[PDB]
Amino acid sequence: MYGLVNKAIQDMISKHHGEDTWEAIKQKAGLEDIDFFVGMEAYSDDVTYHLVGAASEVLGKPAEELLIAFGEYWVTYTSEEGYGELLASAGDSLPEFMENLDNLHARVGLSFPQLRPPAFECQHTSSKSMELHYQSTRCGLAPMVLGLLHGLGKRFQTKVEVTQTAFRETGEDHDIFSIKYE
Ligand code: HEM
Repeated sequence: MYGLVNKAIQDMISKHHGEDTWEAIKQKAGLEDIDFFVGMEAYSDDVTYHLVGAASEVLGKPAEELLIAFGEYWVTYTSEEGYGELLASAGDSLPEFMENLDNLHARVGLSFPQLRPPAFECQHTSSKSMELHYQSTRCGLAPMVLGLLHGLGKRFQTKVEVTQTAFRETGEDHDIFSIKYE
């Protein structure tokens, strides 16, 4: 994943737990070499998985819990770190934003050549609910999607309830979330 993702994880941890904790995580993750992350540079996906595993051990939180928190954080981090207009352009309500997500990542992918974005498809079931299909080249990031959706709820001052109804882990084709919103 691009350095931007790893910087945001670093930022989230460093802000909540301080630099010493960050340095321990960095060390345990096997990254003491890397002096800083470069936002627009591509890293091995392993860098991100190791950082998360190491943060889990050092902080004593399951990795999935940290992914949820990171998902929520990302919505705020991107708005403040160069992508606030891009976010605004993706809509002014939760359901519209989710319809625009693939288009938003298409736009991101202009600037980030090697992007491997997720694919999201919405099947609306009412004016207050939708099924969200999430497909990815990567494993284990469904909890991050959960936090993202909650971050977007906060963004749009909209109450949202998100329940995953299909899990790749149980052998399903892809993750599916049932979403209800104000
Ligand atoms: C303007 C705001 C955003 C920017 C700049 C951005 C950019 C990125 C970047 C660089 C990656 C890494 C992919 C790679 O390195 O190949 C990524 C991944 C991801 N993004 Fe976005 N993103 C934004 C908003 C969102 C939002 C709002 C969501 C909410 C659903 C989202 C969902 C995801 C997920 C689930 C991944 C994990 C990659 C995967 O599943 O394969 N992104 N995004």
